[PDB]
Amino acid sequence: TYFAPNSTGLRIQHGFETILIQPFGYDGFRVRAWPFRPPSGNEISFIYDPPIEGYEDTAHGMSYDTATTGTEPRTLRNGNIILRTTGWGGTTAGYRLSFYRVNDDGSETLLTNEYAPLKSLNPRYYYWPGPGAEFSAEFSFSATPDEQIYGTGTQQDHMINKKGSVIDMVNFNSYIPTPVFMSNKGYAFIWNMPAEGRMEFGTLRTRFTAASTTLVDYVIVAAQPGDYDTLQQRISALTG
Amino acid sequence: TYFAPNSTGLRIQHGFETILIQPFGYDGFRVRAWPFRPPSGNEISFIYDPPIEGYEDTAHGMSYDTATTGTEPRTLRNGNIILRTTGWGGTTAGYRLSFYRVNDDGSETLLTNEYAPLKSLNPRYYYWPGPGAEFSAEFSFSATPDEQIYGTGTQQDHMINKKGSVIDMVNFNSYIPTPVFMSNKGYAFIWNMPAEGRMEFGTLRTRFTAASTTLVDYVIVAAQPGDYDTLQQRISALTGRAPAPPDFSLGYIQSKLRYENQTEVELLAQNFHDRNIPVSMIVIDYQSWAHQGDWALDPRLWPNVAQMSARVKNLTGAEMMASLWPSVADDSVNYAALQANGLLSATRDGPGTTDSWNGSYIRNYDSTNPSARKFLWSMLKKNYYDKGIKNFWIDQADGGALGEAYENNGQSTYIESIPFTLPNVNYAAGTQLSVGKLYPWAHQQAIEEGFRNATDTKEGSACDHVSLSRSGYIGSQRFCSMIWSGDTTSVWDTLAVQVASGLSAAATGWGWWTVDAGGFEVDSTVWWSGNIDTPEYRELYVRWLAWTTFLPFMRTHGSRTCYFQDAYTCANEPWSYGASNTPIIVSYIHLRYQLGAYLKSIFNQFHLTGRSIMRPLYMDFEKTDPKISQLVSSNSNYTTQQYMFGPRLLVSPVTLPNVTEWPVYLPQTGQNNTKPWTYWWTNETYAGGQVVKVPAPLQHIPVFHLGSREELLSGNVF
Ligand SMILES: *[C@@H]1O[C@H](CO)[C@@H](O[C@@H]2O[C@H](CO)[C@@H](O[C@@H]3O[C@H](CO[C@H]4O[C@H](CO[C@H]5O[C@H](CO)[C@@H](O)[C@H](O)[C@@H]5O[C@H]5O[C@H](CO)[C@@H](O)[C@H](O)[C@@H]5O)[C@@H](O)[C@H](O[C@H]5O[C@H](CO)[C@@H](O)[C@H](O)[C@@H]5O)[C@@H]4O)[C@@H](O)[C@H](O[C@H]4O[C@H](CO)[C@@H](O)[C@H](O)[C@@H]4O[C@H]4O[C@H](CO)[C@@H](O)[C@H](O)[C@@H]4O[C@H]4O[C@H](CO)[C@@H](O)[C@H](O)[C@@H]4O)[C@@H]3O)[C@H](O)[C@H]2NC(C)=O)[C@H](O)[C@H]1NC(C)=O
Ligand SMILES: *[C@@H]1O[C@H](CO)[C@@H](O[C@@H]2O[C@H](CO)[C@@H](O[C@@H]3O[C@H](CO[C@H]4O[C@H](CO[C@H]5O[C@H](CO)[C@@H](O)[C@H](O)[C@@H]5O[C@H]5O[C@H](CO)[C@@H](O)[C@H](O)[C@@H]5O)[C@@H](O)[C@H](O[C@H]5O[C@H](CO)[C@@H](O)[C@H](O)[C@@H]5O)[C@@H]4O)[C@@H](O)[C@H](O[C@H]4O[C@H](CO)[C@@H](O)[C@H](O)[C@@H]4O[C@H]4O[C@H](CO)[C@@H](O)[C@H](O)[C@@H]4O[C@H]4O[C@H](CO)[C@@H](O)[C@H](O)[C@@H]4O)[C@@H]3O)[C@H](O)[C@H]2NC(C)=O)[C@H](O)[C@H]1NC(C)=O
Ligand SMILES: *[C@@H]1O[C@H](CO)[C@@H](O[C@@H]2O[C@H](CO)[C@@H](O[C@@H]3O[C@H](CO[C@H]4O[C@H](CO[C@H]5O[C@H](CO)[C@@H](O)[C@H](O)[C@@H]5O)[C@@H](O)[C@H](O[C@H]5O[C@H](CO)[C@@H](O)[C@H](O)[C@@H]5O)[C@@H]4O)[C@@H](O)[C@H](O[C@H]4O[C@H](CO)[C@@H](O)[C@H](O)[C@@H]4O[C@H]4O[C@H](CO)[C@@H](O)[C@H](O)[C@@H]4O[C@H]4O[C@H](CO)[C@@H](O)[C@H](O)[C@@H]4O)[C@@H]3O)[C@H](O)[C@H]2NC(C)=O)[C@H](O)[C@H]1NC(C)=O
Ligand SMILES: *[C@@H]1O[C@H](CO)[C@@H](O[C@@H]2O[C@H](CO)[C@@H](O[C@@H]3O[C@H](CO[C@H]4O[C@H](CO)[C@@H](O)[C@H](O)[C@@H]4O)[C@@H](O)[C@H](O[C@H]4O[C@H](CO)[C@@H](O)[C@H](O)[C@@H]4O[C@H]4O[C@H](CO)[C@@H](O)[C@H](O)[C@@H]4O)[C@@H]3O)[C@H](O)[C@H]2NC(C)=O)[C@H](O)[C@H]1NC(C)=O
Ligand SMILES: OC[C@H]1O[C@@H](O[C@H]2[C@@H](OC[C@H]3O[C@@H](O[C@H]4[C@H](O)[C@@H](O)[C@H](O)O[C@@H]4CO)[C@H](O)[C@@H](O)[C@@H]3O[C@@H]3O[C@H](CO)[C@@H](O)[C@H](O)[C@H]3O)OC[C@@H](O)[C@@H]2O)[C@H](O)[C@@H](O)[C@H]1O
Ligand SMILES: OC[C@H]1O[C@@H](O[C@H]2[C@H](O)[C@@H](O)[C@H](O[C@H]3[C@H](O)[C@@H](O)[C@H](O)O[C@@H]3CO)O[C@@H]2CO[C@H]2OC[C@@H](O)[C@H](O)[C@H]2O)[C@H](O)[C@@H](O)[C@@H]1O
Ligand SMILES: *[C@@H]1O[C@H](CO)[C@@H](O)[C@H](O)[C@H]1NC(C)=O
Ligand SMILES: *[C@@H]1O[C@H](CO)[C@@H](O)[C@H](O)[C@H]1NC(C)=O
Ligand SMILES: *[C@@H]1O[C@H](CO)[C@@H](O)[C@H](O)[C@H]1NC(C)=O
Ligand SMILES: *[C@@H]1O[C@H](CO)[C@@H](O)[C@H](O)[C@H]1NC(C)=O
Ligand SMILES: *[C@@H]1O[C@H](CO)[C@@H](O)[C@H](O)[C@H]1NC(C)=O
Ligand SMILES: O[C@@H]1[C@@H](O)[C@@H](O)OC[C@H]1O
Repeated sequence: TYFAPNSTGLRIQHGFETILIQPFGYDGFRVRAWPFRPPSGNEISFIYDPPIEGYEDTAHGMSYDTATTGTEPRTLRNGNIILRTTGWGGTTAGYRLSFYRVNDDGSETLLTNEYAPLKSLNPRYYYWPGPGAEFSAEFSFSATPDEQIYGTGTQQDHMINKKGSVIDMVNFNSYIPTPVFMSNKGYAFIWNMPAEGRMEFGTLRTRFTAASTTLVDYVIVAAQPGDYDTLQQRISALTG
Repeated sequence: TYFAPNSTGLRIQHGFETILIQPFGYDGFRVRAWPFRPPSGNEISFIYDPPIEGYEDTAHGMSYDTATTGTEPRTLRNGNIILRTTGWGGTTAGYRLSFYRVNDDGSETLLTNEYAPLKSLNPRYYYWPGPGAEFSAEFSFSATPDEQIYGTGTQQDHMINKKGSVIDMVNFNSYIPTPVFMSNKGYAFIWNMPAEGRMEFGTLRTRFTAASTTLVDYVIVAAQPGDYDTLQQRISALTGRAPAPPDFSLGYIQSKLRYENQTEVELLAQNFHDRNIPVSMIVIDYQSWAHQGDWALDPRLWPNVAQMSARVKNLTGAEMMASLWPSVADDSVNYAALQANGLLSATRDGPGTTDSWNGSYIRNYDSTNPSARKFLWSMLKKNYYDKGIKNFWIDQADGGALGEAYENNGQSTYIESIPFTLPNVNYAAGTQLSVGKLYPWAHQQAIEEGFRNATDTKEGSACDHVSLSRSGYIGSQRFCSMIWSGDTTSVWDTLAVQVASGLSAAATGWGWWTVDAGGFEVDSTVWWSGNIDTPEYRELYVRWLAWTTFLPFMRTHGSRTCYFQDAYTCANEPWSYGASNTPIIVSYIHLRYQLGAYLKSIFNQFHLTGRSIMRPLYMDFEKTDPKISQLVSSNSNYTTQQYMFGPRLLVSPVTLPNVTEWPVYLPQTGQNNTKPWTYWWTNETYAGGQVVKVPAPLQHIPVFHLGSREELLSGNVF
């Protein structure tokens, strides 16, 4: 009785950047974005395709069902997670991402969306520091002051709630920063990137950065609140 | 009886860098090298695998037979070229490359090796400027002081020997640097790289650089000395064999800046018809659109273009050509769609504008984006091809900026002279520094794909239509596309320098080359420059127009000035240069059509073997005439301003005013007991190996011919 998806993925052409959102595993979406040049195909990934456990029969790859330029809003549902493409500001469009969970009582809860209030930097920011095509990436997502962040690897901070902390993604003795975290809102998030960077768990914005990359890749999975054993069931099905 | 190779390739592991050397085509080796990270496989290559013609049955790919760390020397032979891996200094190893040719007499000759004397930088130098893995590359090869370099693309330098010159690989108006050259030592070299960089043809070292890349790739091919026709046969087999041109394109091409509305074009065809003067193609220049990026004629001045093209073909039978620029402005009807679908290049920060023109800042469309190439053809086929204009003038597509070596085009010369840095823009295939040299090549490809799609024809087969391009790159000869020398000044010195540019293009592999008859721009320091009403420029134009008769394509064009005007711009028609000059101009138009069999025959041999159409003197008389070797090294006027147009004609334009005698050097052919050179206008025969002063009135261009005239007019010359 699983709410299987009706689309293999959505590919948005937003100017020079392409965003490929695909249903991935149970109650999960996989988002990939790149400016100008398509993925080489030799990028390093830490997630399984298809997931170790999920609704799928075969791997997704780059497959998608619908292509748009993001002029109009769209909606895609997989399991209990729903994606809603929207505009920025008062506009009605479909180049901004937002993720909801369908609760047991029929209502919906906003897990997170791309941090794009009226006056703010682009939630998918690209910057070219070198003469080549490799770029640095800064992706921003909304957050609430009451949110709680669990995981993010190991660190001697004497805290299990990582909210309000910045975690640099550079390894050294006793410090293994890993961008895999659970939120008490009922969702988990995987920044599937091997590049060094930064984890910002701010009061109103969650931001991940990549020092140098050719492709941004993350996965978001939803679960009913308080049910952390399912979140870990989904994370392990994605990463091992 | 070809000396086939015994190994599919050698892969050397020299520290963190991998070098893959493979036999490639006849008498050729292909070398690829990369540090740390293996090739993505999506690098841009301009050579064919397998070569169009060679010993191979299938493509090589990354295949190799032997793997080593280069501790010991090895040897590999393919055809008459031999590779010998050696050490550096007195060491005995196998991580340095050296290339020899096996001569006919059994001996060997060193073509070149990696420049690695005892004290020197690494001949394969890598440098990482950014935080990522992309690197800059500097590859150095040995050279001798006596060496001669031919090719390297086009440039207004008045030289065919490029030795001692540095050639920057950045495109702008009249400057198409292309790293394909022949050496008089008997070898050719292709730097198969789309990145911007540098060509150093120094006294003792040849060096190529790449600003940003993930893989170095070059090909070296050997040939017996003096045998340049084989070198061009190998280069064309590696980078492309030209198609056969449509017969109409070999005629008289009328153009100017500019025919402004439809009725002016229709009266032009009426004039050719009423005067019974033949014309094969009528060209419409730029600024004929409503907005930059509309890619359609402005209906306010071209109301019914299907009727215009049909009327032109009804009066003269001529085809039509229209101009398009790669720039897109915000006022364009296509601007929103081009922006939304990511079909525009952009500077990597700021608004994204790449240059300016027509009082607006613009963005160039992305010719490297396949979707953008389709978008642009959908416009050209809708508004031109399906309306009788089936030939296209792809102007100002050098890449990066809008066709010039300065930014802020169209503005004051003071502002243009301010050293604003040329833009390292974002493309779909890379950046300007990493893949920029691809832009004009992919722009030609956009129309080639459209031409071949409409006619259901394969690339390389006979062309139905052509395109006129001002830039290109390695293997551009594979397209139904002709290159012209760009914006030149209408003075005497310019006419002399254009010859050497076309001869350098021939050594690069480009046969479809031409100029603007009479120059393009007015020289402000020469009062009569470009004035069709002054006798001074009338003399220059008739000399220039006569030369275009003996070029791969005869086309007149320019931005003239005048004392009397009856149109949007000053005229450039065969009857616009004085009553006394009209019969002179029309005679060369008729002579051009009389040479049709000769033209179609020599264009066919260029299609089969890469047989150069306009030929520098070293290709036919280096084996014979001993004095030609030095006349090329010194860049004498006898070799930079004379050439063989086909196998039988020897042409030498008059590049000075007020001249009735012209000194032409007739090369030696190998038979001292004969007089093989026949002057065209007097039918007098001369012996080879001397300079002769022939009668050169204003109506006669100095031209000699081998064999009988009636045979060369028949076409049976091969
Ligand atoms: C004391 O201090 C306190 C702070 O410490 C302070 O609290 C702050 O108060 C303000 C106002 O009270 C709060 O601001 C609001 O925040 C809301 C939540 O925002 C987030 O989530 C939404 C998505 O929300 C949808 O789904 C959830 C869950 O399912 C629902 O609960 C929601 O109702 C909503 O549902 C709709 O849309 C869904 C999807 O389409 C549908 O499924 C569903 O059916 C509903 O139609 C995100 O969009 C937000 O993202 C935005 O901001 C983030 C981060 O900044 C950006 O990253 C992102 O890009 C976006 O910009 C966000 O994540 C907002 O929903 C709420 O928005 C309303 O008002 C603002 C003006 O302030 C409007 O601009 C906005 O359009 C919203 O207006 C509509 O609804 C209002 C009333 O509800 C109507 O009056 C109005 O007409 C309009 O109607 C629209 O929808 C109607 C629904 O039917 C429809 O009828 C109409 O026709 C029309 O379309 C607002 O921003 C803020 O969060 C508090 N902060 C904190 C920390 O608590 C407090 O006020 C102080 N007290 C005092 C006395 O001073
Ligand atoms: C006036 O001013 C003039 C300048 O304006 C000035 O002229 C300069 O003079 C000097 C000396 O006269 C010249 O220097 C020489 O250059 C030679 C050519 O160098 C290039 O090519 C070689 C490869 O050459 C091979 O193949 C060709 C063609 O097939 C043959 O002709 C060669 O003989 C040679 O063949 C051998 O090896 C082949 C492959 O294995 C075999 O197939 C073949 O059978 C042969 O065995 C390249 O290697 C060179 O590359 C090097 O330098 C470049 C550029 O700098 C680097 O990029 C690269 O990394 C290399 O470092 C180069 O491209 C050289 O061959 C010659 O070398 C000899 O002497 C030097 C010392 O100076 C030794 O270090 C070197 O090892 C050589 O020595 C051997 O041979 C000599 C005599 O021939 C012996 O005495 C010695 O024992 C040694 O013997 C070796 O081989 C013997 C062969 O049998 C063997 O018997 C022995 O057992 C032993 O193994 C030298 O460098 C220079 O070019 C002139 N410059 C100009 C512009 O002309 C002039 O002198 C001035 N006059 C006066 C009076 O002052
Ligand atoms: C950036 O680039 C853009 C383009 O890429 C640049 O834009 C262009 O600039 C060029 C010139 O710089 C312009 O050419 C001029 O265009 C005008 C306008 O022509 C049009 O509009 C006319 C009238 O329109 C009005 O009425 C109509 C009624 O329907 C109405 O709809 C409309 O709303 C408006 O109210 C039309 O009549 C005219 O159409 C006619 O001709 C067409 C041609 O074949 C034909 O199709 C039509 O059937 C119709 O017959 C057209 O749509 C032209 O007027 C102008 O031409 C004059 O000047 C040029 C020299 O520039 C000259 O060669 C011409 O002969 C002509 O000259 C007459 O008037 C002169 C007075 O100025 C006079 O001196 C001349 O003698 C001549 O007049 C008289 O005598 C002669 C002979 O004795 C006789 O032939 C005449 O009939 C007359 O009796 C140019 O073509 C482009 O239009 C313009 N393009 C765009 C899109 O804007 C831009 O400048 C650049 N910007 C920057 C910053 O660099
Ligand atoms: C679409 O395209 C067509 C074709 O180009 C175009 O038609 C033509 O426009 C041009 C330019 O506007 C016209 O040329 C002008 O005609 C006028 C008047 O010509 C008449 O009278 C003469 C007398 O002999 C007849 O021969 C002729 O047939 C006409 O009936 C001329 O006055 C114009 O010339 C002058 O100015 C020029 C500079 O712009 C000077 O170089 C030239 O010397 C002329 O100037 C001086 O002349 C006199 C000196 O003695 C004196 O009057 C002044 O000092 C003056 O400065 C020019 O020749 C041409 O006739 C049009 N042709 C046709 C068939 O109509 C359309 O207009 C165009 N449509 C568009 C753009 O919408
Ligand atoms: O560049 C804008 C700037 O031009 C100033 O002109 C200077 C410039 O001329 C180049 C220009 O010549 C046109 O022909 C002119 C000729 O220059 C004049 O001498 C003559 O009297 O008139 C003719 C035609 O009216 C050509 O038609 C133009 O193509 C050429 O311009 C170049 O245009 C190409 C594209 O077509 C573009 O890519 C180049 O960037 C551009 O330079 O240079 C020579 C100087 O002597 C001139 O002064 C002008 O004064 C100024 O107002 C401004 O318009
Ligand atoms: O020769 C050296 C000197 O030449 C100057 O040019 C002269 C020409 O020598 C002369 O042929 C020319 O003749 C024009 C005549 O002006 C015109 O009325 C007629 O219709 O056409 C004739 C041939 O085309 O005059 C020019 C002068 O040109 C201009 O600049 C000077 C100014 O005084 C005049 O009014 C202008 O026309 C060169 O100018 C000068 O640089 C040379 O050193
Ligand atoms: C799939 O379902 C979504 C609702 O979540 C709907 O918006 C979309 O149109 C549907 N697509 C198809 C092909 O049924
Ligand atoms: C191939 O021939 C070369 C000589 O050029 C020799 O060095 C090599 O050992 C040969 N390899 C094989 C497999 O015969
Ligand atoms: C072209 O059509 C015209 C009628 O407009 C006719 O008089 C003429 O004979 C035709 N010529 C050709 C070559 O078809
Ligand atoms: C050429 O491309 C068109 C689409 O633009 C396609 O329909 C057609 O099959 C292709 N081939 C030919 C011969 O038209
Ligand atoms: C030269 O010979 C050709 C024929 O080959 C002839 O047409 C021409 O008139 C001759 N020129 C003379 C006699 O000056
Ligand atoms: O041929 C010219 C071209 O080189 C450029 O200047 O655009 C205008 C054309 O007339």
